[PDB]
Amino acid sequence: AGVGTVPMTDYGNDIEYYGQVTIGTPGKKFNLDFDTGSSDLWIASTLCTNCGSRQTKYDPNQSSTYQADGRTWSISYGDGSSASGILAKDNVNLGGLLIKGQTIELAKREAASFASGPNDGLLGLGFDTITTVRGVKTPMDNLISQGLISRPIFGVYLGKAKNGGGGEYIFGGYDSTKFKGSLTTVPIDNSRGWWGITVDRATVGTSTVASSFDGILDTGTTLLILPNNIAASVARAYGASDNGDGTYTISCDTSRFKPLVFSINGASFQVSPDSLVFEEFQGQCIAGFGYGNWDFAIIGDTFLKNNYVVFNQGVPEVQIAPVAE
Repeated sequence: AGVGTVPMTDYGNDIEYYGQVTIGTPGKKFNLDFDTGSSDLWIASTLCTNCGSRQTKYDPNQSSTYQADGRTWSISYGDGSSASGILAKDNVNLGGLLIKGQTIELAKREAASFASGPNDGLLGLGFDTITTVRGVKTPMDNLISQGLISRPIFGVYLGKAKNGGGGEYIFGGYDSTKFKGSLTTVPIDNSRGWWGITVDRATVGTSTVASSFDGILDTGTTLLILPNNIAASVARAYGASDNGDGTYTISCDTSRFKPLVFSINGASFQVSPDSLVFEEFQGQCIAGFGYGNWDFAIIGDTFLKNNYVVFNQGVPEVQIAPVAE
């Protein structure tokens, strides 16, 4: 693979994708979740007392470049999952790019959801303003300052499970074989530490199910989470019923459904009919969209697996285009 290219592995039904990263000297390989919704880099360590037995754990004793740090960390995510531990410093190899002296966060405790998960930790790709510890430079920050990438960008391709899954992140560049047509530039609002964009409107067929609303591009989230009114308006278009827990039950037969189209900065981007179904359990299908108590939308995987995105932390901005297939 090229310099800065990190092949991804699709877990389950497009639930989440993870890439391998090498940490320490000589170093171990860890499967990390690439999350644009957060900005901390944490991993399971041999100091953890409730971590999954299947997770690969970082061992300070086995790295000659390990450097102790007297600070502790604690993080709580939206989905209720959590973890805490101590800070440390060591080298991180990202797709051949060797970040020296990256601040890493070793877990001493983690929620059961992580212990049972397929990954060994998270690689946060959000902005520096939301790192849990003040003064910590994110991996992207260091790739830039150490001259490991000439442009402050990363191209993201998330494959659909029905197409062999897969995925690919490219730091410092992007891959045009993954998308069709021209890229559309969309300004980013990073005031809250996330990759926030404005969606002009959403339509299903000839019906405008939503006018302009704000959202954030979150690879760390599976579903397309919309504000209450917007979700209800969308659900009515597909005749889906509210499950009461923030999800919808939708017909498993999407052959008759029309795509959910997002108008962003003048161009059209969609969530194909097949992406409208997230999971099928015993003949029952859960919709690819849900709802929460937020004034903004959380644009997760469902959308990203349909559109290639080039994240530019420098401007900041993003470039989007329909995936090729």
